[PDB]
Amino acid sequence: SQPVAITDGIYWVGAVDWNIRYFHGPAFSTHRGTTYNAYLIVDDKTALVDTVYEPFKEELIAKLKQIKDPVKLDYLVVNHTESDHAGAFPAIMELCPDAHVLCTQRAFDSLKAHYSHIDFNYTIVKTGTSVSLGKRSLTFIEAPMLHWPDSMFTYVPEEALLLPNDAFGQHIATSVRFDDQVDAGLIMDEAAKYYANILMPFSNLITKKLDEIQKINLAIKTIAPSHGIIWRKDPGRIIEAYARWAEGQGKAKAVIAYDTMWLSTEKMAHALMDGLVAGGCEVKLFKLSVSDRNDVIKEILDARAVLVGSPTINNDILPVVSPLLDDLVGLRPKNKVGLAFGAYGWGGGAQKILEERLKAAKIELIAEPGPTVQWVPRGEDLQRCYELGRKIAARIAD
Amino acid sequence: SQPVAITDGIYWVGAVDWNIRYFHGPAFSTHRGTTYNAYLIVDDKTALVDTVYEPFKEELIAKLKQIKDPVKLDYLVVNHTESDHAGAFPAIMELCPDAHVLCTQRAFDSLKAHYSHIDFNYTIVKTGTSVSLGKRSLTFIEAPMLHWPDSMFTYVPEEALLLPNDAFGQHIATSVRFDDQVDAGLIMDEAAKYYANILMPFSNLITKKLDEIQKINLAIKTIAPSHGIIWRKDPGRIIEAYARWAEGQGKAKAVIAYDTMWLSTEKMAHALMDGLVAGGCEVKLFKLSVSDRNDVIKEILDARAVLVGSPTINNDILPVVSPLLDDLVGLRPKNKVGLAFGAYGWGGGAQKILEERLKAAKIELIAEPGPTVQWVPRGEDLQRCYELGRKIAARIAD
Ligand SMILES: Cc1cc2nc3c(=O)[nH]c(=O)nc-3n(C[C@H](O)[C@H](O)[C@H](O)COP(=O)(O)O)c2cc1C
Ligand SMILES: Cc1cc2nc3c(=O)[nH]c(=O)nc-3n(C[C@H](O)[C@H](O)[C@H](O)COP(=O)(O)O)c2cc1C
Ligand SMILES: [Zn+2]
Ligand SMILES: [Zn+2]
Ligand SMILES: [Zn+2]
Ligand SMILES: [Zn+2]
Ligand SMILES: [Zn+2]
Ligand SMILES: [Zn+2]
Ligand SMILES: [Zn+2]
Ligand SMILES: [Zn+2]
Repeated sequence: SQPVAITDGIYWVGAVDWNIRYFHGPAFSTHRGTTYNAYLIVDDKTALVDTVYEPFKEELIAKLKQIKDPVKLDYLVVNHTESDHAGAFPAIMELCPDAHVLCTQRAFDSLKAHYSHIDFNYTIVKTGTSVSLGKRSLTFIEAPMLHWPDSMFTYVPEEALLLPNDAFGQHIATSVRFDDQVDAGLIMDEAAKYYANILMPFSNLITKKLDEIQKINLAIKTIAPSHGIIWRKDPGRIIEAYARWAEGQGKAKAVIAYDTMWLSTEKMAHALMDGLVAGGCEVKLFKLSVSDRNDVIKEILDARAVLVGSPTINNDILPVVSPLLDDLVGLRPKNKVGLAFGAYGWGGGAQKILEERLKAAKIELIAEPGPTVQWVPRGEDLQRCYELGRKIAARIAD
Repeated sequence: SQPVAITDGIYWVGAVDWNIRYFHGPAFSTHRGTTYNAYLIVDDKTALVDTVYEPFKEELIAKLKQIKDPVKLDYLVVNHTESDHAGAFPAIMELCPDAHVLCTQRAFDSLKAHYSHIDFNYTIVKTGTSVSLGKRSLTFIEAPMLHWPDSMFTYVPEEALLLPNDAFGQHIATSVRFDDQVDAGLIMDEAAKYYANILMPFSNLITKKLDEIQKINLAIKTIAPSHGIIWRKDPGRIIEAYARWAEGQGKAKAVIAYDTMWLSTEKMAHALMDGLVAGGCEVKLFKLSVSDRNDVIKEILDARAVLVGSPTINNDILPVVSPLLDDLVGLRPKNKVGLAFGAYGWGGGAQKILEERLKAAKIELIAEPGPTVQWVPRGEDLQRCYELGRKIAARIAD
């Protein structure tokens, strides 16, 4: 209910969404909810950075009024037009029709598309343009595809405060607002789940953007994302983390995702695992119909190997395995080795689909025609799987 | 615990599985459990038709012993070798090593593969062969791919009793054993869910098999499947039902499955529905992340149209939609008209994948380049969808 000061004149005025469990419709699971962060910069001219998910507009406005009641608002920065950030746009614009919109070109187009019965003063911004608010100013950095075509970061030079919007965020609901009030390991784990399921496809753009910011030699003292905790005590950790994850070097770890109807594919999954562990590799084993797809993807971010298994039903793969595959193809895991495996009763069929989808995900198969068994595995079948796991381990080496 | 008499000398000695909720691993959902039916025919020579899911072997044996204890068993018929029917094979074989196995060739192969440290006296049966037990006898009917390559039905002429194994079964747990002790509508609905998720791919084989049984002019007074209730009062209903379902004529019904992240694809789904209802069609609308895939498939059995929608995320379809698509490709719905639809933000990508998978399922698209919208639908976009639903309705005619 109460706004939170990041520093004098700069306040957090977002909303905490405790009960949300799924974001992007079904796409992302938020075991602990999330927050919609919006920032108010007070000065000779006051600016509001981003808004809030429509169902929480009241909270935004209520918090704005607690800072100054007849909400002033000279500028309204729109870093991103998804809906969790621009949903309260109409309400804000209705509250301050004179507010001046600062956004990218693609942003402006999206804004007219999603709302379009709303007129407003504006100025298309580009990397480098800067508006003054008086004592402080806000300069912009375009971030195309750093999630969306309209993405962009807002920087406040006078404070060395970066407002990346989605980048560097984590989906987690807390009544506490800063990284120094939360467990280091838990918040970094949420940050990894976030990156892995949303930013993985743009890892190359992440490094480029990190370098650009590196060259310009931007002084970042605090990072305030649009979701989750604000990195005020140690922005370096999250920046180094993004660099490591975007580089994609990985860790001597392997993730095995699979499912079975009668356990054969499972026994193969187990043999593969034993080989991988014997080869000195950490293994995470996921039976898909009982695991969370987003938690599996999070593990794959650091993995150097991805093994996916499934029996064949009606000449196709088991439907529970489909989500993970179509999700990998779209997420485009970087620098990963893989293997497909599974049982069958007569003609087979799942192995081709598995390898097809794994290659479409640009995952290099450690073996054309991966392990396959008819009905049940026998001693040598499991031995071969064990050797294969040992082979993958040798390659993931480290 | 107690065996149940179907008629003197013929007993049900299966097991009821009340707490099972997922069969075939993740594949089939059993909201109300299931049963594993096994039958004991007592005569000069006693025969046991099928066994039970391994975890319930003790129930089988306990029931056998209540009929006659030293378990006699001269013949052991194995109509099907999946594990829910042949899992207690070892235990039975160890209880009566002299038991004579009567099965198909493919069955025999499967049996040696799944067990193979178990020897037994046997005789490969073919359609028409018949063994005598004394007063009664059992004749066999091969039923390749009527689920499995090894499938076959067992017929007892003296009683006009058919023991189809999986065919005509329903996954439902009850303490009551016969169709006349259960609600006609509820049991027929379970039977439909069963057929749609398992037998749909073999509808052509179903009618051929039904005709062969028709020509031979077999007298069927009772049908005892390997799962669910025994059709003792009205086998005709279930046989007529299978005929109608296998035919695939359908009903003037349309099923719309989809999901969204921000509601645009949903608004399209709605428009399409209004057109279909206006055109005099019954509609079932399923938001996939909140519906049971097996229940959706069940509705498609009767439907003449299948509309699938999805936005595009990372140039791909939404992962929750993948299961239904890979499941339709394998199930091969017969004589269905379809359409793919969905929103997108810039490049799109889901529409291609949807149409590709829909065609792979041999579902005739009522429009290559199905309804697609960028960002949000506008008045004419919804009008167009409405017209399309109107068009499909016209074709689904009736
Ligand atoms: C409903 C059902 C459908 C099946 N369809 C096929 C099929 O089209 N092709 C095949 O080669 N095997 C098929 N099978 C056999 C399985 O692939 C085989 O039993 C395998 O051993 C099971 O693997 P799992 O123990 O890892 O679950 C099918 C089995 C079931 C129960
Ligand atoms: C994480 C995320 C990833 C996206 N990826 C793409 C993409 O690759 N291509 C595209 O054309 N649109 C993409 N979009 C935009 C959606 O397809 C678009 O917003 C659509 O309107 C959402 O449909 P809906 O309202 O039915 O959920 C993406 C949106 C989100 C939130
Ligand atoms: Zn409050
Ligand atoms: Zn509201
Ligand atoms: Zn106007
Ligand atoms: Zn082990
Ligand atoms: Zn009992
Ligand atoms: Zn047991
Ligand atoms: Zn042995
Ligand atoms: Zn309506």
